[PDB]
Amino acid sequence: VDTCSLASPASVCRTKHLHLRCSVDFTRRTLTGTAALTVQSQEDNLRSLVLDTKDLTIEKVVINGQEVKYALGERQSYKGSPMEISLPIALSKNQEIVIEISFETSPKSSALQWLTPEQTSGKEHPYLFSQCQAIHCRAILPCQDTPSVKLTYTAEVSVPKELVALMSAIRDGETPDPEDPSRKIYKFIQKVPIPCYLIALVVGALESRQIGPRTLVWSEKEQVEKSAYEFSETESMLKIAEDLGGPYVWGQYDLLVLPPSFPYGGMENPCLTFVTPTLLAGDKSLSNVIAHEISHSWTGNLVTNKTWDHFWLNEGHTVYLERHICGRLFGEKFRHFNALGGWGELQNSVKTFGETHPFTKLVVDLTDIDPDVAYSSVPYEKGFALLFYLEQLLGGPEIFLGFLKAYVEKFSYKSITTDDWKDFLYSYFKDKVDVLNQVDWNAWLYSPGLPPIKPNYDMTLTNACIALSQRWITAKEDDLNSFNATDLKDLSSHQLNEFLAQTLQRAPLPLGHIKRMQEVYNFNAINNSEIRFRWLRLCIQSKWEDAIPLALKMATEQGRMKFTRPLFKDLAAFDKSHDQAVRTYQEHKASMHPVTAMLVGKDLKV
Ligand SMILES: NCc1ccc(-c2cccs2)cc1
Ligand SMILES: [Yb+3]
Ligand SMILES: [Zn+2]
Repeated sequence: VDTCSLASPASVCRTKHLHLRCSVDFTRRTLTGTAALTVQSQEDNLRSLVLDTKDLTIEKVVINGQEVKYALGERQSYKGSPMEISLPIALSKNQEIVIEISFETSPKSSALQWLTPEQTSGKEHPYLFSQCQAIHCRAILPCQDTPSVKLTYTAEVSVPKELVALMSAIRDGETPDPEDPSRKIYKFIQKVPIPCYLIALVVGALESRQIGPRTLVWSEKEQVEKSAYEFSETESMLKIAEDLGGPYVWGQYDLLVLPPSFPYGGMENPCLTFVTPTLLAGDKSLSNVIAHEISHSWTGNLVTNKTWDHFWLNEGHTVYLERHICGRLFGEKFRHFNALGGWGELQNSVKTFGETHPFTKLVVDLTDIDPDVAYSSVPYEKGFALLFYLEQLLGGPEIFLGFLKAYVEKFSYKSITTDDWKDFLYSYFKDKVDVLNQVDWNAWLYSPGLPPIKPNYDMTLTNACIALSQRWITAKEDDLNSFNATDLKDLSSHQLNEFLAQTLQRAPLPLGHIKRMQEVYNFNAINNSEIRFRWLRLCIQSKWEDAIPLALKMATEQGRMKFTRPLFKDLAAFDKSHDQAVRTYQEHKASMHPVTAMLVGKDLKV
């Protein structure tokens, strides 16, 4: 059972379909309308059921054309309030009914960010975007807010006529609103059953450009051309992903490039992946994030974690496929380089949390834990590390990719646990059970800290990064002169990034060294967000006051939590910038993403 949801479990009843009919009110910052849930009983004599909600105003509940009794329970912190609905007629097993709920969201909905015109590129129109993963769908509409339940959906969304609505679904047409000629209704259909965390909505001044046979890029006009170029590898990655995972079942693969406050690198919303504009490096260098979102079209969206305790299933397999796509595009040596970088990121997380911390377990227990607080690189990189280790144990990438395809096939349209996965691994590799029995399952799955075994990694592309990092770390003042721009001559942006990641692991460095680095390498000039991020962290941790306004600027001018949280934490930990860090958060907090605002607040202890 799902300890993050207050709703009736799938063993009691199952939502089959949602029909959403709503209107987006920018003046009140509310979504208002009806959620018609088609619900199937899994039980004899079913007379009531419970749905998740969060900061919702319920107007009424209609079944068979009549209003019915319902009750909202006490709020249970981040989980919201359970909504019990009294059914007018007892249902037998497998009977289906339609429950129509009239509702309105709160302006403070944790699923939503409402932006004013000034927070947009165009400066003329406001903008709304949603982010339901993990348990924020309940903050938009009453539902069984659990990925153990999969449903199809259709929607009609009324918005001001000069704006465009898009959803995680196939666009099903647009018309003027019959009830308000200042408005348009956009329609949508998602024919593939999905967990509700994949329900997504954006409303804004969006334009589009085609970039492949099944891909449009959407953004405000100011970002269209840059995005089109940045993400032009999309079709090639789709074709590789299809070869590894099987048929792409979703119809279109569109991309939406959000305003800078989008809290993640990407969100695998079906038909319409959302991405941060921090990917717009100008050279396609951050395209692994596209490869990752693409991969989710199989691992996560087809095969889904049953509860959030098993999130590593989603993320581990996705990073595994992601790195295969990039290895196919750029070479096996590059896949190894990225894999080893991933291990470094895992070292960082474990170090940050502490090696005995419960969140460093692969499988976690989220009872009384807000998933947003628990979120880290761990399920991503410990999950990937397990798969990469198993790959090497079981005969290599070709063999293990056979397993991954059979795994996707086996569990498509289903929600599964770690035991489901492990059971199938044993079934698939039944001629290799002796080898599988060598794995320390208890440690890998259930123990905190770094994995019991580290995989083997080709070092070719990593060597120069480590070598240069070591030069700087071991350098004394009289060695600083020997550093020069030519040190970077043969390094890719990826290698520059890894050089910085290596050095950041030993931070602080002497202030004079960092000053010299800027002198000879001019890292302040680099706009690649991954590079600039690590460089600013290195500067602040090394107590360079000059970097304070740069770090403050990056932390606030975009809101990708990966960057904003550690930049804020670094700034707070530096005595010279502490007060300004706190003041800056205080001033920006009301106009930040609500989840980001909450977490930075916790991070800063304000
Ligand atoms: N992106 C929302 C989010 C999704 C998953 C999780 C976790 C599941 C298990 C450990 S963290 C946390 C936050
Ligand atoms: Yb010396
Ligand atoms: Zn992911």
